[PDB]
Amino acid sequence: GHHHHHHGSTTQRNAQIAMGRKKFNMDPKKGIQFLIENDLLQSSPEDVAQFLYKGEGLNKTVIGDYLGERDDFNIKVLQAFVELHEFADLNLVQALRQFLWSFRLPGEAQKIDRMMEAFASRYCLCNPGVFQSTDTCYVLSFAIIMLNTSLHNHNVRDKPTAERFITMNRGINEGGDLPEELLRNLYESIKNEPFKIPEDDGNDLTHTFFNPDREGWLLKLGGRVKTWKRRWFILTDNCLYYFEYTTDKEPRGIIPLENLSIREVEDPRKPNCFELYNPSHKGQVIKACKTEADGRVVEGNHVVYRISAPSPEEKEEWMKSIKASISRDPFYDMLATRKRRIA
Ligand SMILES: O=P(O)(O)O[C@H]1[C@H](O)[C@@H](OP(=O)(O)O)[C@H](OP(=O)(O)O)[C@@H](OP(=O)(O)O)[C@H]1O
Repeated sequence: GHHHHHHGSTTQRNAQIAMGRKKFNMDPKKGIQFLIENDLLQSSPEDVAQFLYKGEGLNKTVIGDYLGERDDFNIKVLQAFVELHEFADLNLVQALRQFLWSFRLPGEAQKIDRMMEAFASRYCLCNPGVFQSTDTCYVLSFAIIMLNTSLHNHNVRDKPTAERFITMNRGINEGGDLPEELLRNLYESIKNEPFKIPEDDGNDLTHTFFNPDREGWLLKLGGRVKTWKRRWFILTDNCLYYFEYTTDKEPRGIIPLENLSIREVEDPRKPNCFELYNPSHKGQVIKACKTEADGRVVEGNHVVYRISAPSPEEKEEWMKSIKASISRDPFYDMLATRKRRIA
């Protein structure tokens, strides 16, 4: 008695949908074009953004690859993608949890930057008055990411306290400090739960964002006067600073490492020695500045900086660290740039 529906075949449409997803995961530009051609997706940046945001059956590494691109279309897709996230009334960690669930960060410095700038601009728009600049939010986002790595990667030996995290971020708010309890909250949130990463292979940026900066006592030979001194060394932003005491704010000297190289050397008296030197200008005095006993600051007089480590192991570690510093990391450098701009 009862009539029934005419249900249409869904075989071809389902096959097309699956085909499109398969193609996307191999090549996102090709997958998207296919879906548009087969009337399964509209061609506007906002429509493509919705498609990636839902991301059904889509590889989240591939989503990140596509969103990071320089192309005019991709830039608009990214902006629309970030507009689909709701950051209002979330703290920075909570907002990053949400954002970093939607895609996996690409490996290229310029791609990471475009995506994190888009994130940071959106966070600040949805949460006015929390941060003094987009730069502050961007830099704090990476301090939170670095913290995630420090607390949760077993390869990082010395785990930061809440107080270390608070003081590390002094001055970040366009020269001023963020609220102590805000920073503490961000710290405790990360400590209590690492960033949950989709399709996690254990090699994600959020788990492997290490701090390359170093410190330690070493023995150094003088310039004109060849005397050996125990000095406290700090390596940061491709410069080597040295101090009489760990408590000094004023350095004894500053050696920019740009244009330098490092080599292991034998010394008749001191073990575990290496030397900084200019490979392009043999015999030339290395540009540096240092303080004299009377408080004057003068240029260094060194052709080489010969330095002795207490063990072969520390010699090797310092050499590796200094070499890495000189070779430079493009992303670290861009972060350094924003930090200077904040100041
Ligand atoms: O203190 P005395 O025994 O007189 O010798 C000093 C120290 O070795 C200095 O090291 P530090 O600055 O660590 O105290 C060194 O400066 P550098 O730091 O440039 O190596 C001076 O080099 P000249 O100024 O080049 O002589 C040298 O005169």
